[PDB]
Amino acid sequence: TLVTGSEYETMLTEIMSMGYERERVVAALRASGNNPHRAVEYLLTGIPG
Repeated sequence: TLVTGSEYETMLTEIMSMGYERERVVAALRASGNNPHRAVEYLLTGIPG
C-alpha cells in the first residue's frame, strides 16, 4: 500500500492536532515509513536507537 500525497498531508495534519510541529512529524513519518502507529510511537517515546 502506498498513500497518496493528499493522504500523507491529512495524516500529518491529524498528528499535528496533538501539538507536534510539522518538521518533527515529518521526521517521525520518515523514520516509520509512513506507518502512523510507529510514527506516533516515535513522537511519544523516541525514534529507534
